[PDB]
Amino acid sequence: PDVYLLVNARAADFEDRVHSLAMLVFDSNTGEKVAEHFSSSIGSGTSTYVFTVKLKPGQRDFFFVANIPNMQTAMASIVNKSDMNHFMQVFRDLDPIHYHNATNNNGFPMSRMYSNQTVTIGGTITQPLPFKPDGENNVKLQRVVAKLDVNIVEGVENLQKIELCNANVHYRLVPNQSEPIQFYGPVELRRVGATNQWLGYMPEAIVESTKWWGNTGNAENKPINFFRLTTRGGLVYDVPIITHEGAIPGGQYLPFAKGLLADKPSYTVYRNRHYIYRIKTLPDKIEVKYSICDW
Repeated sequence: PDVYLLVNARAADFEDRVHSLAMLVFDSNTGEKVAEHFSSSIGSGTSTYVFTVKLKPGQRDFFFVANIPNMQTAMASIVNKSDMNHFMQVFRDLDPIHYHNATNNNGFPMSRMYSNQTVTIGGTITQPLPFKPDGENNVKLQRVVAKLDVNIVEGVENLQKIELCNANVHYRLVPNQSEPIQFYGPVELRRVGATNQWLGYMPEAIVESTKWWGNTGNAENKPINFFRLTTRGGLVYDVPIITHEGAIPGGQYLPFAKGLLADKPSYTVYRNRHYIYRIKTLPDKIEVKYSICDW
């Protein structure tokens, strides 16, 4: 007795485009592949896919992978759930252009997985049952990168350039449990037109919480991500990137971020989060305000 499922998927506008989407479904217990589907947009670029799939009922693990080169071919070498999990765990080198931007034809890798979903009997090919992953209405894809958003609220006349340093070389389609093994060279951020906003992107990067700025065991402070501001005077400022919700201990971002206080930050950069800096460039110093939010 079958199930017809209506799958609605979307990213959680080059940053939002989903050019291809693979769905692979496995029996949660046996690991058998029980359904798969591939979608692509000839163009110009959609952010959502809606489609119907037929499968047998039971307990199912759903895997969604977007914007992976030749994912359709890859699906044939994913025979069972064990293969599928290995595939999700691969360290993949981020396309060089993606530290700067997604493009019209090359979107950010995205994924999502939902385990042990109860798929019940029913639906028809014309009237399918809506797929409700973990009770939600939509499949919500997570980008594998974070967005770095640097805004010069004052003193942009003094700015020569901004670079993202120690970015992870690799992304992973499921969250990282270990620090990066390899690091990308410096990325000069891209100015949004003639505004005072600079952008870049980088893969998720785990940093052990036993480390802090100036105490990583590494002269370059790897694996801590930071951005470097260079002024026309040739002054340089390094701003470590952290993940911190709520009020900053001591009220000043830089001393906290630089590991100068008893409380140390988390330096992990998480996928699909938005790191926003508001910077004032004064003659002899900078001031930095910070927030982290969803993308």
